[PDB]
Formats: sequence, structure tokens, C-alpha cells
Amino acid sequence: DFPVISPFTFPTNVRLGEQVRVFCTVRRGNPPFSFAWFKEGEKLITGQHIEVENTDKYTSKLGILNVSTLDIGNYTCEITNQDGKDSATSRLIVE
Repeated sequence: DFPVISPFTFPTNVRLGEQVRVFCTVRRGNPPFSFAWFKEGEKLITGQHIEVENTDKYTSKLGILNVSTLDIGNYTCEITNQDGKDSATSRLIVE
């Protein structure tokens, strides 16, 4: 079965300095999965103000603390298992 991400969206009224957490979760498909987050095209990993964390076998969290205008942009989660891949995106707008 080909894996499929449940669409995600950032909150709609994000202001400077808030924390933002979004979740990339698999609705169809069997683990184990790889989860990868990208901002535009660069791979994101835990560090600075960012957290990228597997929450359960079906889910990856992206957390962004003390959000700034520099955090505005398109964020993509890619999930991959032995049977295929899927990708979901959403745009973070601040202030």
C-alpha cells in the first residue's frame, strides 16, 4: 500500500515570538517510515530554534520556537517506506 500523508497547515494568526508545532502523520501505509522536513529545499534538523522529532511510528513533528520573519516560507514533509513516498507542504506566514 502506497503511503499517504495527512495534509497539515500552520496556524493562521502566527505572531512574532510565538511557538509553532506542526505534525506530519501517515494515514495509509505501513511503517517503518523515514520522515524528512525541508524549508523550500534545505533539509531541516534539530538545532537553533528548530525541533524535528519522530513522535510515533507514523508521525514527525516540526517545532519552531520564537518565530521570526526569517521563518516565513514553505515547509515540506516527505515520508518514505519500502513501498513508496509521499510529500505534503504548507506555508508559514508570520505577523
